[PDB]
Amino acid sequence: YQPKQDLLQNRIILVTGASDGIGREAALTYARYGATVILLGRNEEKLRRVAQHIADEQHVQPQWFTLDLLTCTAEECRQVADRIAAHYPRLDGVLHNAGLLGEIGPMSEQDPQIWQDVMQVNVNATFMLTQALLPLLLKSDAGSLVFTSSSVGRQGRANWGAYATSKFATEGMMQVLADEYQNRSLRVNCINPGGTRTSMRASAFPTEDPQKLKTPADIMPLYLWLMGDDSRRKTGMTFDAQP
Amino acid sequence: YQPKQDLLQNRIILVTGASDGIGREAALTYARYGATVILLGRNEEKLRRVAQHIADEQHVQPQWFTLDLLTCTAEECRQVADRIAAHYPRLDGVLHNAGLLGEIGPMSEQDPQIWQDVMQVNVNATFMLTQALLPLLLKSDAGSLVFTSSSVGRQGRANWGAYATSKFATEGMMQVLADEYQNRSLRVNCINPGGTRTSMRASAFPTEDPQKLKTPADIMPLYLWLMGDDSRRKTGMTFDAQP
Ligand SMILES: [Mg+2]
Ligand SMILES: [Mg+2]
Ligand SMILES: [Mg+2]
Ligand SMILES: [Mg+2]
Repeated sequence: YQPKQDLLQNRIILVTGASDGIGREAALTYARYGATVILLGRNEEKLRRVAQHIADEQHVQPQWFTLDLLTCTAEECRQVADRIAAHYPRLDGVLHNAGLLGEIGPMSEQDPQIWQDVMQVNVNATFMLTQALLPLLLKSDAGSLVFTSSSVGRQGRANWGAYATSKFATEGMMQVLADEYQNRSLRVNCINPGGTRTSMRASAFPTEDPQKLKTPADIMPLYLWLMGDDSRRKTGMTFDAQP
Repeated sequence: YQPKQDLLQNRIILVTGASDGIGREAALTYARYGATVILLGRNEEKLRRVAQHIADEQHVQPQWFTLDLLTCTAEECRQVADRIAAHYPRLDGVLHNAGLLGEIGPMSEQDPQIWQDVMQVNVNATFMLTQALLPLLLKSDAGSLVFTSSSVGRQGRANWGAYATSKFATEGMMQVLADEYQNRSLRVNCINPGGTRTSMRASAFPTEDPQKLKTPADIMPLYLWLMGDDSRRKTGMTFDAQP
């Protein structure tokens, strides 16, 4: 997939987990294809840095929001949606890249509190944030809501504990949303980045040589395709960046 | 499936949600096929009634435990496992029938608090209880751990919100567990009861005529098959009571 440089021109896209890794890559890449990108993350100064990088390249500084998905309330999610609604007439896209890995190890050992934290970030807060942004998404001529999945969201595997559970939940919640919007202007889908050179991947696989992995840059074609009009007939699906 | 009347003779099986509906049916039916049944539920007097019914038929009163999955802690789950361990040398089976439906309606409207409650009962507390009982399950010559799923745990559908999300999570968590135990003495699987004559079904489908549905009694063959040795080679699977 090699789209024109103005695929996303004027499309307003919110990118969560934007501080580093695949989230930062997608924010940069979406801005480079003409998007008006809105960044969301945990750390204010780390967001400022990504936004400044886009400003250095596009010459308009992206707006950012700090939101801690672990601790956020429904009302805090509504505050973000209210703040976006005050600056923009619509969202054309929402890419959820934020996620917590939690503990890798056997179910006999999984820490209950960490397990609850994984569910809270990956499922409940991602839901709460989504719900607050649905009205803005429906203002798009062709809105696109994307969740982050994993191969362990399709087939559970030993030691993947809360993470795998939360990615199965993410496929389910994506399928509910996609069915509810199916004949309307909003499409909803998941992306499995596959093994990619990130700190999360290295934490799970400390022996692996990350230099043998594709980078976040390498996997961008799929991320671009789901936000652009070439994917507009596709909803309810889960895609592998590296099949 | 028509097994001998002593299929489950002397097998010690914990049944959650045992106060009414499919949970109460399975507790009765397991006792009738020779099981030593342990009941778990919310209401003490409702449990006493089911246990008394089994005592009236088998002449030994089942032990019961009150546990509120909505509010229970890891330590409360460990207290149950400790109390079972003090009376019994093993668990031969654990059937999780407890579940919360939460709200049926569109994702734009799902109440966040109810959504969190559904996740807490159907996923996190069911996990916590499971983890606390794994050592007792491993003492069985052929232990069987069964989760309750739904057709909306395999394919998401409009208006199924937190419930569908939590049943996808339940398939994932069942697949992790099944992979971790695959070459050991514990098998792990899900059951989808299908549309059955219960208060949960009627709440979701108020127009439907429940008298046209199979009862919990009708769907028991599968519940019996998964606790008996005829299923001992099957793990990681999700079964429909009514295909
Ligand atoms: Mg390391
Ligand atoms: Mg267009
Ligand atoms: Mg009613
Ligand atoms: Mg036997």
